[PDB]
Amino acid sequence: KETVSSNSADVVETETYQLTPIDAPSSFLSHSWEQTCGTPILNESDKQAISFDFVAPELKQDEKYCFTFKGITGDHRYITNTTLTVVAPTLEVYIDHASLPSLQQLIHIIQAKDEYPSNQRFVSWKRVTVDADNANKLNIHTYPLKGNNTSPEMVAAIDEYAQSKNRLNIEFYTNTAHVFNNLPPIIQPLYNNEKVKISHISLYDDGSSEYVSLYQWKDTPNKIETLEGEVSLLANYLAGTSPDAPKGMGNRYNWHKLYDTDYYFLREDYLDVEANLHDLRDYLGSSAKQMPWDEFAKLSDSQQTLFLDIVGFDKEQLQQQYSQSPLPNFIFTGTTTWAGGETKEYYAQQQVNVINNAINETSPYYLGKDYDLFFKGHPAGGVINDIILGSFPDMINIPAKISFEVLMMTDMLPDTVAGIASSLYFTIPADKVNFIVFTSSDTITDREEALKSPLVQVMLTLGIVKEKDVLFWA
Ligand SMILES: [Ca+2]
Repeated sequence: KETVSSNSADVVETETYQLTPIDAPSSFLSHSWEQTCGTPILNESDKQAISFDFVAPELKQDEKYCFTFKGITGDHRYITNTTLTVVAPTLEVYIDHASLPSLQQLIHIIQAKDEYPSNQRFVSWKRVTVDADNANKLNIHTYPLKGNNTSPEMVAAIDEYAQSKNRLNIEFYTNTAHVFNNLPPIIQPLYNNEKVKISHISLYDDGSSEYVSLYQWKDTPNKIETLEGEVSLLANYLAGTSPDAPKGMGNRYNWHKLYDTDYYFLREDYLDVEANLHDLRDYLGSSAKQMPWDEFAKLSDSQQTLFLDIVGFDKEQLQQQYSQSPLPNFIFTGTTTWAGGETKEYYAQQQVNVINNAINETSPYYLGKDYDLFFKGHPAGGVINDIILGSFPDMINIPAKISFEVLMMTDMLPDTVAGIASSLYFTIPADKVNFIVFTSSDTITDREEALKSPLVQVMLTLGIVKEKDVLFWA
């Protein structure tokens, strides 16, 4: 009667792995450990041990070590084959000032803590706060940003961490639009150090901003040729052999030419539907990826609870509120103020008028059916929020501290969304966008100027809205 068990594991340099039989009895007529590959490391005494410690050495490169345990009872032979790979430590570095990249990164961290329990994480987020308990649960050390970008504090901490290791891999996670502001200050002083490798870069769209920039860039003559030409410009800048850096797209969409890089697109299909971006689609190739929305649902219940706790979203309360009335649910997107020099009771009153129109059956912009009212005012809306809320007794408030990206990622979008237009709509599925309202600004003074604005043009191309869905409110 024969049993063979096999397994494999990565062991970080200087850490310990206990070699042991897999699912075997605790005693044997005879037994032995053998090493079958890798630099000899097995102690003589351990050959007759049942379990013993493998302490990963510090090496010039990764190396696998194979061990076989053979154990014999009177009716059964047990074999365990364990292959251990000694690997460099990995430092994960997270830098973001916006919401969506930080939220995506947080999900990744929750996953990676379980899959890679030895990895240290350095985190600089502006809009996501991790308290001490959660930071320790996730092996996070937090560092401030300098304004919106990488701080000297973080640069120094990374330098010190690297100096402390025999070898090191660094993974970067940051936002696409400002990757050039965030990563070179870390890469440059490390560049000359052969023991430090940038093993991966994950870039995440912040929101509509990357799409406005692509829209404004798509008709640039010779744009891919210029992009190609600036690879060396980026490279020499990182290498410290030139003080000159690429400007524009060349410092954003060339990273995959130099490092293993993923670009997570909020709307990757923009690269398909906009014909003048087919050349960028081709240039990015497999490095362009679709940002996922369902990873939260694939987390465990406790992992989900941790996420929700960190972002401060009482999901169950909102689900209860959605279910209070059996009517489908409508979220009105509120704003603070706009142009006109107006009083605050006007900006609130105008928003009240929009909502009134939405729920008025005789209005041409009627939502279409009876909905329960919900309100998401601007995080700094203040008494405007209070005035608007007080005008609709049954309307349920959704705390402004709770970003719209959180709703989408936790599958908590309502049945329909409408109100004052902003970048949040870029994030919502088309069948859930009822209408968006533009107000007077420095650049928008009537409906026609709203429709021609870059943001709307991209949303029209992506089919998020149709022109009829775009309204103007002086
Ligand atoms: Ca309801």
